[PDB]
Amino acid sequence: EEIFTLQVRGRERYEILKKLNDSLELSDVVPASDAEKYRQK
Amino acid sequence: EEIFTLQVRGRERYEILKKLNDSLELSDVVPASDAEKYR
Amino acid sequence: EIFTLQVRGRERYEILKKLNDSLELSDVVPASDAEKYRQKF
Amino acid sequence: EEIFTLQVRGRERYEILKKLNDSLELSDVVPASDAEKY
Ligand SMILES: [Zn+2]
Repeated sequence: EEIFTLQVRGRERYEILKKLNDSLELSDVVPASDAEKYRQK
Repeated sequence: EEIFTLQVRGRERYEILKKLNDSLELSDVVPASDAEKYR
Repeated sequence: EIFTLQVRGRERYEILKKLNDSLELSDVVPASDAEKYRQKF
Repeated sequence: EEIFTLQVRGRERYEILKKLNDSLELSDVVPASDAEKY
């Protein structure tokens, strides 16, 4: 999945919230083994 | 000021980011002097 | 109840501290006060 | 490289910030090369 639109005022909050949102989405698709491997280097 | 929108997957995630948004806004409009006192 | 969050690196620390400081502020500003401050927008 | 600590009030807030931390650490190490791959 259900998809919501978050309204954000200004570039500063937008950039912070996009960064968080994009990070959370990345963690939903990178496999646990791949994630650990990236974290080692 | 410009309004941006973000597509958020999942209700729980939406509620966390909206809460951060609202708290970030508040922190941007409370002067530091007022904030230290409230703290 | 108070928890300690361990953070690696100054850039992640500054982002997380900003979020945490902001949440704490939203806790101690009364609702009517908060409303009057939001007018600026 | 520096290690930092943050005092968080309340377990649900701790859970939120911990997840953001863990996510952000992954985002910092996944290269651009592999971006379309996920
Ligand atoms: Zn600001």
